[PDB]
This record gives sequence, C-alpha cells and structure tokens, in this order.
Amino acid sequence: IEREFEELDTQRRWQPLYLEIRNESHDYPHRVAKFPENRNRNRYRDVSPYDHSRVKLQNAENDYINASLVDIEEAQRSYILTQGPLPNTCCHFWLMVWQQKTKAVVMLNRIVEKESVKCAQYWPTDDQEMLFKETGFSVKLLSEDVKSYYTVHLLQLENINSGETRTISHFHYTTWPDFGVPESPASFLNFLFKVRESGSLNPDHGPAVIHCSAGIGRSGTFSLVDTCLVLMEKGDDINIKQVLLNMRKYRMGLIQTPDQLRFSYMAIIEGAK
Repeated sequence: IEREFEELDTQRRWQPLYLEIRNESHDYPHRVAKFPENRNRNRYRDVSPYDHSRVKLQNAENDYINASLVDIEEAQRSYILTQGPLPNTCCHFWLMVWQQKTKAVVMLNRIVEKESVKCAQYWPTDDQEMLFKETGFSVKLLSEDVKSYYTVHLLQLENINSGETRTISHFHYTTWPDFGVPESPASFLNFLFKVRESGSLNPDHGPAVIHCSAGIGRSGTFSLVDTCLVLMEKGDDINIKQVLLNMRKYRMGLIQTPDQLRFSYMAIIEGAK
C-alpha cells in the first residue's frame, strides 16, 4: 500500500518510524569480528558480521571475512552482504565467491581514486588477468557492457589449482549520488531488474554477493526492495518494517538513514509494476 507512504510522508513520520526500527533491532554476538588478528580485515570497526550468520572461508588458516549470509526462505531469496574488499582481503573475497558458487556480485559504490582510502580495484579493467596466488585464483575480464547508469563486467574466475572455470557477472551501479539518496528510483529499479534478468538471484545458484563500502546502507536498500518485490507478486500483506527487522538479524545496521528507508518505499512502490 502506497497510502502508507503518503500517510507517513504527510505527518513527517520517517525519523520516528526509522528510530523505532533501531530500538526493536536485537544485538547478537560478533566476537570473531573483534579478534585482534581480524582487526585489519574490517574496513570499519563499527560494522561487523554476527558470529551466527557470518560467511566462513573454508579450510583457511583464518576463516574470517566481514560478510553475512542473509536468508529469507519466505522469498526463496538469499544473499551475502559484504564490505568492498580491502587491499589485503581481495583474495579472501574471491575465495569466498568461489566456495559459495556465487554467479553474480553487485557493486553499489564507486571506486575512488584518492587511495588514501583503501578501496582496492579487485577485478581487471583490461586484458590483463589479476592473479591471487595466496588462494590460488585468477580473474580475467571477458567483456564489459557500459550503459548509462551502470556497467556489467563479464568475468572468468579460474581456480588455478585445478583448471576449473566459472563466469561471474559483475553488476556495477555507478550513479548513486555521493551523499544523500537518489531523487528518483528509476535508474536504480532498472538496474535491479537487469540483475534479475540474468537469473543470478534464483535459489539455483549460490548467494549473490552485494556490497557497497560498509555493506549495510546501499546494500541493505537493494536487498530490502528485492525481497519485498518478491513477497509481493507472490503472497501479500507486506510489512516493510518487520521484513527489514528480520534482515537485521543476519547483518546489523541495514538502512542507515530515514532517507534510505523512504527511498526503499518509493522503489518498492514504483517497482511494484
């Protein structure tokens, strides 16, 4: 119901609605995140995966990576929300998509040039393959489809330790405004519909990995409107408030501001067609 939106919008009820969702949210444990050795594997000390839903790097010396599995059986939807990899976590990143049989990764942030800020370019921008010998992987850019508000990179992920090959689709939404939320969910909605078109979100493949810089704001927005757009078209009586509360059990802080909350509504409404 959009009347819910118009009602919330009139009475200026966004800061309060969001502020509530913050109180109802429960805090689970995240000790592994805090281990000294895992300190430099986190971009933000304040954003950590819950020990009960965190993704484990299997058979690794250290099995920690700041990523969370988000299960929503009620929609046959499942994703891995993570942080944009750091210069020292790129091979962990790829090791992870491999072990999870991930078919697609959607990136919602821009790679910044500053480089005083980490933000590692983890996939190739030309015909030169990135090699990660520590975990035994190779990544090669097959082709890139550069649209207006996004870009899709076709990547070949090869396990050098066995010759096994897979092709991953890297969807990069490039127009989220620095600071603030988009004024219209048009370009964002199409991007969502394009990754759906690839069929990478179906329960057939492994969980798609979604990420922005921290993996809770933009990443949360994408997940929420995707799950909600599946709860509709199917069952009904969608309570965005609770659905977002059930997602916050797998990973903390999804939706960081009332604007992102409000934007999610707008997207779910317009996208509901």
